Amino acid sequence: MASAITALTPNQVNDELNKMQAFIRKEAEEKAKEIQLKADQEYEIEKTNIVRNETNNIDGNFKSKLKKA
Repeated sequence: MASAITALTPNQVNDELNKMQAFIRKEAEEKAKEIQLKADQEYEIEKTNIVRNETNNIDGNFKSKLKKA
């Protein structure tokens, strides 16, 4: 694998990438989950809120108009 030299691949780079990658992995995953759960939660709650308010509004208007009529 053109790695016969074994001189351009010390241990410093190995460990460095190990921790570095690990840190970026957890940070990236955690951040993605936070933004994913936050956006999804806000999207579901917001959507339901609008749908609920709209349904109640139209239902109340038609119900009130019909009853009053």
